[PDB]
Amino acid sequence: WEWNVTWNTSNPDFTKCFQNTVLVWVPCSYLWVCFPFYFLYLSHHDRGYIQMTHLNKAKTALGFLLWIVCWADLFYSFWLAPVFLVSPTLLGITMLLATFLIQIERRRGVQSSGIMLTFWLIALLCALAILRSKIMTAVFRDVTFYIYFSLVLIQLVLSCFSDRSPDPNPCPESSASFLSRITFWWITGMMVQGYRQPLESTDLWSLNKEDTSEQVVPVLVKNWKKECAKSDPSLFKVLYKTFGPYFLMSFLFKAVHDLMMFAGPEILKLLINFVNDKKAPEWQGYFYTALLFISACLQTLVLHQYFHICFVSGMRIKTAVIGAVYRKALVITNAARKSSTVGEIVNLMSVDAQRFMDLATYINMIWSAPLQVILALYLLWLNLGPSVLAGVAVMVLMVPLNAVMAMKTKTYQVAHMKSKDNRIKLMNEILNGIKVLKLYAWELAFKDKVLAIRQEELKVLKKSAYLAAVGTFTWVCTPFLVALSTFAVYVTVDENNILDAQKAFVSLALFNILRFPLNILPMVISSIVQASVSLKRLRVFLSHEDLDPDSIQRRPINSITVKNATFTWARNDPPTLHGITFSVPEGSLVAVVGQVGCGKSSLLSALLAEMDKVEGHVTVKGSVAYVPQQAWIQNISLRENILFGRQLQERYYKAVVEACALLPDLEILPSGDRTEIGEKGVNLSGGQKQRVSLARAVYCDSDVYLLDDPLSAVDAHVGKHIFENVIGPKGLLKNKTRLLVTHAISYLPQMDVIIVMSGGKISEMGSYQELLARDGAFAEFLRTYTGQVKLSVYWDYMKAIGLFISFLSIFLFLCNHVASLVSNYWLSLWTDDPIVNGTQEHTQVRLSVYGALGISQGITVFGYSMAVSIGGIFASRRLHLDLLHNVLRSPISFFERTPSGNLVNRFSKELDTVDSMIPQVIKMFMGSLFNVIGACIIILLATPMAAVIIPPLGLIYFFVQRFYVASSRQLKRLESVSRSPVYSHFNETLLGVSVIRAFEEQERFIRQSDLKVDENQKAYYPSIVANRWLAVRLECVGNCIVLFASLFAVISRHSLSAGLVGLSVSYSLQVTTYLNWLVRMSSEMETNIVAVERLKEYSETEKEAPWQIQDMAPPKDWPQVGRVEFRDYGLRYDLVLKHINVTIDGGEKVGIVGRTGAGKSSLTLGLFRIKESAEGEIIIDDINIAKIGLHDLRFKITIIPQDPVLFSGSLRMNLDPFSQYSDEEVWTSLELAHLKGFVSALPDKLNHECAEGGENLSVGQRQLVCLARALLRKTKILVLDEAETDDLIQSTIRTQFDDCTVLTIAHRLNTIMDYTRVIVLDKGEIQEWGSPSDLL
Ligand SMILES: N[C@@H](CCC(=O)N[C@@H](CSSC[C@H](NC(=O)CC[C@H](N)C(=O)O)C(=O)NCC(=O)O)C(=O)NCC(=O)O)C(=O)O
Repeated sequence: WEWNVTWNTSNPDFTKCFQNTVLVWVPCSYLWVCFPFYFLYLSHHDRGYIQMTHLNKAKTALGFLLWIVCWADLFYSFWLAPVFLVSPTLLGITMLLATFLIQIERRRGVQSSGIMLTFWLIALLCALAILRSKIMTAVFRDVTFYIYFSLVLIQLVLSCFSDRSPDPNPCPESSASFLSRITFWWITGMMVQGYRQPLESTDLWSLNKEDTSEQVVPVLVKNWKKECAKSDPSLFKVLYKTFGPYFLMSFLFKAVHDLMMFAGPEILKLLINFVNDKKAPEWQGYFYTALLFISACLQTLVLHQYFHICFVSGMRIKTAVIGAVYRKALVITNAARKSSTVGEIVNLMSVDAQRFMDLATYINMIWSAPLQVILALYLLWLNLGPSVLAGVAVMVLMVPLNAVMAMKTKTYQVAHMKSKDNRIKLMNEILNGIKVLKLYAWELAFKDKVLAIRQEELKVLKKSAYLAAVGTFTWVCTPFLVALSTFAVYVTVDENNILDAQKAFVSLALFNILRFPLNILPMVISSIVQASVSLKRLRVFLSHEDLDPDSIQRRPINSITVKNATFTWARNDPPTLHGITFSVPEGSLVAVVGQVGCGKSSLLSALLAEMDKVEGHVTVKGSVAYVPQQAWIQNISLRENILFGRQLQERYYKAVVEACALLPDLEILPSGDRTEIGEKGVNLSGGQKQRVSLARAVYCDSDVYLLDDPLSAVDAHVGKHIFENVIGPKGLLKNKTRLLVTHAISYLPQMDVIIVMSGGKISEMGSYQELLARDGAFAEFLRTYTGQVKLSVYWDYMKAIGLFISFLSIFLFLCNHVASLVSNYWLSLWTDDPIVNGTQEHTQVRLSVYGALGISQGITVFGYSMAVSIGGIFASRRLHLDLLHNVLRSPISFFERTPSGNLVNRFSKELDTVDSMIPQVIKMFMGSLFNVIGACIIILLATPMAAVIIPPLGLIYFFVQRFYVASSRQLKRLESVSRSPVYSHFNETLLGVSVIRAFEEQERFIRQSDLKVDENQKAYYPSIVANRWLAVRLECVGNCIVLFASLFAVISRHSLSAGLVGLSVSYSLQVTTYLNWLVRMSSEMETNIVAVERLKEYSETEKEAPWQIQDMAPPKDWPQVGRVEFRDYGLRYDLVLKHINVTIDGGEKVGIVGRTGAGKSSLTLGLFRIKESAEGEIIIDDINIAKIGLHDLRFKITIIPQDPVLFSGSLRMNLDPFSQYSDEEVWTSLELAHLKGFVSALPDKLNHECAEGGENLSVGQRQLVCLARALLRKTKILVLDEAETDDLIQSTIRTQFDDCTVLTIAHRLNTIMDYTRVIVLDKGEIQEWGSPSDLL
């Protein structure tokens, strides 16, 4: 090895000894170090054995022949040089290891191999080098090498093909070749499929076998139970032993990528030397630029497996954490669950498990970032002098800044959240009582409150804009900041230190590399600290006490046996059932009897192993069907609620439904039994749910029934019918053991056994007649009583943000990326000045200009981040104002036609992506667009010839960008829609834990939850593979431009001054990272800009008549006497109201009677103009209603609706939201409403904080509060809508409102009889018009 023939000549030939030693030791050596390690994977991972195919044999036979040929050399050598013995034998032995390896790989089922491909590639390259040398030298030993090379080439070609393999849509990962598994080509079929036709959930491939929940949840369960047995228990230790072997391969892929990333600056330093050093062989530059393409492209292929491993491991964590929490939630004791809120347990997957997946992306960087920093600091310390310390200074000041900034954000980040949270419940209230809200004209009153809370959160967002501005400045200007400090302290520390390209552009490339680790380490630290509390919560939940599975003896088919059993609701709390004993025989009806808080429901809970048994013996025999007091309704259809995951039997189902008297309920419900009952679907009355729960229990066909007050909410006739056909000895369950908790005597004599208790103690149980004869405790008890988003949407967002702010940001950021190219061009000029006297003559002026330009870069980066977030706040406030005004200035018809969920989602999620997502995405997309365009301008300007690569790369970028957008706009949309159902189902199962554990349907629910999370993963996994595909394809576009920006800089080195080449290559090096973010953010932006369109949709719908006309406004005393006249009124809805010509005189009490389907209520809607008059001229006194603005009439007429809607806040804000009426008037009205005694009782006086809908207040109180509102209004026209306190409200409406004209729509004739001039509506027509005396 000497430089004359290898380096310094025009024919770069390797020496003969080098050829025969190192070029042969490289490949053989590769297989020898990998072979042992490869058994680990081959053994731990197995997939069967591949059959005998021609390909596998072809490879094995060539491996045999190759070994022979290599040993044939040893034979000829045996037939002087020491290398002519060891090298052929070593090659033969490693070849024998190669053929054995394909053999064992066949045995272990590996269709495509990575080691058996890279090894042949390395051998091929080594053979190619020797081949070229041997063909340039020119029989004896050469022909053996030609045979070796041809066989190696054919072996390499064979190794590319994938062997035969050992539901449809199987994940192509299982059937993909290794060469296509690094380029992620197996998803390309989806990509094109994403552009031609939209993707549904039916086309996503089935989750691969390992990631499925049944494979990753049981392993975590086993590892956690093992740790608990070890007993103190830590989840981090269990998470390690579970997800550590897979995450361990991330270290190898990360470490190689880190080392290969810093090869860029080193090869750049060599290339700057080659350009600067003349008379050097040309081929040297071609070799140097070839190493810039192989190293930075292999870096892409090795980095986009670290990311894949980290993402797959995080997704596995999210799948296993969700399943483990779900499986633990079904065995947790009640006392333990009291310590955790229901919604907080759902947070264990909604945010807690998501935090682990988010962490897993960058968790492996807490060591890579310090390693990148240390290695870079070592490299640049050699590049320049000890000035690194100065740059280190800028680094040791920048990192703490980020740190505190991150912390600060987090705190008020949470603040923002809670503010939004508050608003959202308020928003719900407006969507709840919208009808009563528009009846009294409270729209303006509540719009002000929503605007106030909006301003409250907008101040926090405004501050966080400042914190994001410094975060972006530290992301962009930190590499420059370090560069400026280092260059300044280097060039001015003395006079013998100069700045040439090899000392400037290499350091610049290192600083560009160093930017990411410094600016992402604080985020990683914040994420780890945030996950430190998520881990604590997860461990706390998973370490709760488990339910005793043997406490109740569940013997399969004296039916229920309890002796000396005392139960508790908690370990330390006193017993609730003391010393209970009773024996319920098979097929007997037993009624639990007691007062409130006696311990009746506790008995049924204890028979289900819900109570904590401190002592005793319980031997419930056979299956148990539980009808809980609080009915648990699944959001599935009513049919599946009754079925409860059981085979449908038409005769049995149709015998159960009417026996519960569910036929009228089926009739009223829209779809019948297929209607979607539950909280999300149609709401059901308490009695209806009681029947449904009972119907489900009856269908379940258990032998033991525990009916914890099934007839509480059903009426007396319905209850008696139910008992007759279901629980009665002559019902459907004649031969079923029934144990019922009741407080109604009506069915007691029919009960076989009555268990009467007092204070959780058995008290003289027995049969009804015997207990009555005994005259004891029972006698006492009885005596007790889709396409591409339009640019018009972008223009709409620009109009909302403001043209001034929109154009100022673009101009000021173009200024940022113009002062950046010129500053780097100033460095190009600086590194090309004469070096006369060993001192840069113009060091002062050039350093000052560079620093001033960079400071100009420090005012424009902070200027475009302060003009995109401020604009974001300004646009969000305008969008919220417009949406609120549109919604509040619209009639009630679309409120029925448009579901409330849509509007609440628009007010919740849509406003979140406009203020907290769009400003960040637009700062990065626009930040990366000119980063690319500006980088391509320097490359093109330095070497014009680099323009014929622009056409071929433009097509690749266009076709990759279009496919990725068209396919990933839908995949994360399919993932978002499938994420909420998992949390919803977990909430549902948490609500009904006791029912699930009683019916013993735990396995079905556990499998449903894992199927739903599997459906979520089915959309999440293609989403993370799409990013890898996009990056890999566009990295090699930014990688081949590195080759071409340096190739044209090598062929034209003569017409270059070693001042542009380093600049061009340095800028091309950062093209790769900024190009995959231009496209990722071009896809997020499209799915984020659709929020503006969905937030502006209601700006184009029919609105109500103007609230204030102000041209034909009525006088202050508009209802002078209150003379109402319906002149040929007709209300469209075909006409519910028709031919209505009636006259209600001023101060004359008038009521409206009619059956269901008449226009009684619709008549009130006529008075308040809720629905526009199809044909009618209602006039109050001498003024037409249709001409008057809505608010005016709605203020001058009052209504007391069916169910009074009390809004959250104080009672005074309920009575007078505008606070227009004085405190004395409020007090007088409240006293006149029979409420003075109660309203004076609250500690908060008039400021009593009533919850959503006035849950704390009683129904009677809420009704009297609505009456107080009407009384405080002091208007001459009042309408009443009648459905205990009836005597009070009727007397109050008859007390002082005799002066005012009162219309009354009552479903009860008793009250209407008092009112004169009763109007009767048959089908909208006036059937009778006269006083009740003329009625009879
Ligand atoms: N040197 C790194 C290179 C990392 C790399 O090349 N890939 C980056 C791309 S820049 S990822 C960096 C990015 N930061 C920003 O771009 C924000 C900058 C500033 N806040 C502003 O507003 O301007 C960020 O926060 N990202 C987090 C996210 O994805 O949400 C990555 O993390 N890829 C993630 C992926 O592909 O999924 C390494 O060691 O590998």
